[PDB]
Amino acid sequence: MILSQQKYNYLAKVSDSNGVISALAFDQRGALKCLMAQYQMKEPTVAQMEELKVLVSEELTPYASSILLDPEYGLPAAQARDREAGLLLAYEKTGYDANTTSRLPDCLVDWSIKRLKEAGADAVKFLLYYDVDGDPQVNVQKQAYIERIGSECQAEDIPFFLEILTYDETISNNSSVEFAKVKVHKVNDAMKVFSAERFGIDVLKVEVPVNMVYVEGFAEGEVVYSKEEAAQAFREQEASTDLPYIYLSAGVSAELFQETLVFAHKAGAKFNGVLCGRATWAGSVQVYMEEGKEAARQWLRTSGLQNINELNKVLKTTASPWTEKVSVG
Amino acid sequence: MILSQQKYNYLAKVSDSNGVISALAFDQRGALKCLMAQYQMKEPTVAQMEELKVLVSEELTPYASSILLDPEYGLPAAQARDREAGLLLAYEKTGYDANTTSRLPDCLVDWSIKRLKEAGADAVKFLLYYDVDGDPQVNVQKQAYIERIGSECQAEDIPFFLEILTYDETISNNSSVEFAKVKVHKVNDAMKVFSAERFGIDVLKVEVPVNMVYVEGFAEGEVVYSKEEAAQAFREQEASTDLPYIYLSAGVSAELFQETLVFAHKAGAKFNGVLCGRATWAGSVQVYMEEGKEAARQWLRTSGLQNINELNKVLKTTASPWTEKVSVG
Ligand SMILES: [K+]
Ligand SMILES: [K+]
Ligand SMILES: [K+]
Ligand SMILES: [K+]
Repeated sequence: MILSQQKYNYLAKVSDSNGVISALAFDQRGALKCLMAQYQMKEPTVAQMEELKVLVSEELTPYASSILLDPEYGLPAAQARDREAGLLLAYEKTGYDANTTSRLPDCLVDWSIKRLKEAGADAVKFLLYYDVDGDPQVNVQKQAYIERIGSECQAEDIPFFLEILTYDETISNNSSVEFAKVKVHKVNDAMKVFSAERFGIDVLKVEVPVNMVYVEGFAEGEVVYSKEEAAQAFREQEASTDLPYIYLSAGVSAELFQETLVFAHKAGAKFNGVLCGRATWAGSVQVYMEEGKEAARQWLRTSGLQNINELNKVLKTTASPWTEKVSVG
Repeated sequence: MILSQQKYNYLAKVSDSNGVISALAFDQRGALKCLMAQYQMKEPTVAQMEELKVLVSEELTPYASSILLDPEYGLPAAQARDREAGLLLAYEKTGYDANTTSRLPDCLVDWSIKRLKEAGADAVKFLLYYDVDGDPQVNVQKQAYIERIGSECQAEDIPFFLEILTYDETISNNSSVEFAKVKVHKVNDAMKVFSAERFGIDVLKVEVPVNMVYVEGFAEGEVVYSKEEAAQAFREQEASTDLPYIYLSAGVSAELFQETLVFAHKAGAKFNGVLCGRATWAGSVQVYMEEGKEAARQWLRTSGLQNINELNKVLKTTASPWTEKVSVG
């Protein structure tokens, strides 16, 4: 696995001194709007959305290797980040049509990789929804789309992070037991597909392959995987790609995310860090809305800081440096 | 308690043949937008919001005495209602500033009572947030505002429904045990305040005075009220006003709402019906978004119909006619 010198340097900028991606995610758009609105039964303003991102960026990027932000609301937050923190910018439009099964990808209309680099990104993230068992023609379209982005990133010589969120065309709720029973296949086989050279991907941002709340020991109810089956799922994930890959939190609790990382490492996964969002900053939303900006700053300086510092200490003992998977050429 | 002939006739139009208000609530605006958005991680369109209201109105108003709708998205739904169903229209802007404690009221800027009557309302609903223990000057402002609306409704000779949602300036979460411990006081004393002639109110739309999930027998955890204390709370509510009053569902389950009505009646409350929303139609949102319009129609014709028919059968044995509290003069 061979990176250009420039892509290597950009990847170093979004990583810590140990060659692990210990990154903070806050590119949420519509999702954040709804999280805020619940506290007042009316929509937040643009100013409120931009300001909360600034606060999270200011207060927590001294403790992260980089931050992921959206162009729509996150550009002030990007400017406010710690000098040693790198920047990722999201390139996809959010979401999908709930009434079709295809969940096709679409880039933000005002952007190109070139423009995202010009705006200060060290790396570009694109989220793709993918069902490996879905309509083959849909998946041809998806593969073609990713090839285009991979080619843009090759030309602009900037790292391409592909985020894969799995789904099943036939299952509505990804939190269900029914989905838990197919998730390992969905996650690991999608990674296999997108490991092909033709997609130009530098880092995969992926789900852990199991739903941990259904793993023996973690399960309060039905158990879908034994501890050993879950461990096998992590080994199979590691075997599904030679690219660097990192985990998203999926908004699980800080404690569960920490436990998942420990479990992953014990099983044999050599994951290369995380792009961790809600698990770190979730509690700031209510404080910001109800108590205001300085109160939210104080939450970030206490509870947020505790969350991210605990994450960093887990990462030191669980994550593997990406420099061991990749070299310059 | 004395109503004008015209107000009496309008109230009859929004009631069933037994003189009970068996009304369907669907004036939700921002709240509905977020309920829909969760199914696709992007906002619904205006067309989608208007269409779901039409479907709910078309399919369920044959089984309700009236429907409550908002002017913003609900006017097509109002036109689509069953010929025997009356119409209520909401007059307030939704929500409040989460960062202040005053939650002051504000009418929709394009509307007046006259215009709402012209648009086809048989009655007008206004939602006020009220903390009886809050800042006395805030509560003067609130009382003055309600007096204005009461006066408009007197002039236009149309029934005024005041919805009171209680809160505590010092408690953020109304679902908490801490709020459950003050709710009876908040609800019943607010009703006492707004029973004064000067407010011109014809019907109060109010919360049940307890949080039932903390009542002995219903409680899965901590118990805040014994069954007898809860029964006393309902008697105290009935004693807090001579106006007709009806219960909102607050989005509890259909089963819990049914049980609450039975409990209320057994305790001695002579509540005069309900304006019931989410408890009836909640499940239609996911079906509409994921499976489409005709699928949502089929949900309404099956599960929705079962919900509302079960509500009507409970109402027949639990609700008291308002005609026993009020006569023409
Ligand atoms: K860095
Ligand atoms: K490998
Ligand atoms: K009627
Ligand atoms: K009374």
